[PDB]
Amino acid sequence: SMLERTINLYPLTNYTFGTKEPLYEKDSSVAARFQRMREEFDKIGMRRTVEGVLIVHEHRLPHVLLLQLGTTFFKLPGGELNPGEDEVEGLKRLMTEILGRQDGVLQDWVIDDCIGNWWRPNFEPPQYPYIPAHITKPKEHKKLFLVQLQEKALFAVPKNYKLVAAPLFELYDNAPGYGPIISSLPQLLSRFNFIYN
Amino acid sequence: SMLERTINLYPLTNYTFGTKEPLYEKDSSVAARFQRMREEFDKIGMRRTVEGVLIVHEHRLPHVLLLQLGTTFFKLPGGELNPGEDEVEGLKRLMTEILGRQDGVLQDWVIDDCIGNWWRPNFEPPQYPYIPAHITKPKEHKKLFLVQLQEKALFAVPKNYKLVAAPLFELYDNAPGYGPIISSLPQLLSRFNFIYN
Ligand SMILES: C[C@H](O)CNC(=O)Nc1ccccc1
Ligand SMILES: C[C@H](O)CNC(=O)Nc1ccccc1
Ligand SMILES: [Zn+2]
Ligand SMILES: [Zn+2]
Ligand SMILES: [Zn+2]
Ligand SMILES: [Zn+2]
Repeated sequence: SMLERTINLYPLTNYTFGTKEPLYEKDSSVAARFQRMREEFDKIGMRRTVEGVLIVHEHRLPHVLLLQLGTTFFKLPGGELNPGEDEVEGLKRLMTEILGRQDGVLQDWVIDDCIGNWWRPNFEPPQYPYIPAHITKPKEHKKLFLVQLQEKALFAVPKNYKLVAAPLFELYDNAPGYGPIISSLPQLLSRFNFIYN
Repeated sequence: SMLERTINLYPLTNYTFGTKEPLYEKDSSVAARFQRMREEFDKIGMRRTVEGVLIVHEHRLPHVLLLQLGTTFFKLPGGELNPGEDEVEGLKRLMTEILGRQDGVLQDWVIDDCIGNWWRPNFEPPQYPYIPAHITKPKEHKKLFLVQLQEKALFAVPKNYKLVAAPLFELYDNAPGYGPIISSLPQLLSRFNFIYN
């Protein structure tokens, strides 16, 4: 009766947050976002996205690292796989492009746990933790992974974003503030045995 | 990049649901429930509860088995551990007392996965997927486990309950209908690779 995965957490003060050039969005609006999703679905099929959950603590209270675009939406680090790209190699690539260092030193990403799956049935905002009834051609499939951090690290944050550490209580039942994926992180993280180092 | 746990599901028509004598609640009201929780906290400390998630399919659509008390609340099979009782042996004991057969043949319970943890800070209904800030003496700790079923089985259901198979879409965003633990099962089950046998 020890069936929980054990995960090491380190203090937020163990991590250094530097800066680098802006990293711009591929779409300038919601309307362009859904147009490009339609164009690529017709050429290569369902969009495959991957996202990483990176956890720290302060004073033994766990916090998720989020990327805030100016003072607008909160995002997990991640993005779109290429056709035939492995999911885990692809999340490591995407996290190096977002938070990798100006001095070109390699981060050691450790990814060993899936923490969920979401499906977008139409070219519209709604997403579900299952394929809904009657839907045979979903337009996007997102996969979330727990990213185990090293004891210490330097991350370079694009100048147009803020890295923020959110406590779980702030996420919980806050879909209006964070949306349905980030707001359900407390439930999805409850199964881990965290060590507060 | 295959990090998901694989789980076999079988058709609901593979399972037989017989009947047996009523199984009565330990508390006759909400008021007696919170009185007994107070009395036992003073004698043996925090309540330790365990619950099982039992999954089937029909026509390749997953469903969770719930126990309905008359036409009132929906419950997971489970209940209260004794002082010093192992969590996994204790859930197997409790599920045999609820759904074990009138003819006294042994069910083969397989329990290999934790799917979450909830904490009750006071002698009151609110529960969280974390220990809230400032709380040092939580009054209850619930642990949920995924119960892998065999290809076929007979379950005896107490005459005062109905066994019902709920599709995930019915649970999703339905805390008013099911409460915060059962309503978040779709998110907590999204990480599994189900095989529809
Ligand atoms: C929310 C998206 O669908 C997937 N995640 C991302 O695109 N994440 C991201 C991208 C650029 C900078 C910072 C973060
Ligand atoms: C909801 C409770 O705190 C824990 N679970 C149960 O007590 N489950 C249960 C008990 C008796 C019959 C049927 C189901
Ligand atoms: Zn401290
Ligand atoms: Zn898919
Ligand atoms: Zn069928
Ligand atoms: Zn506890």
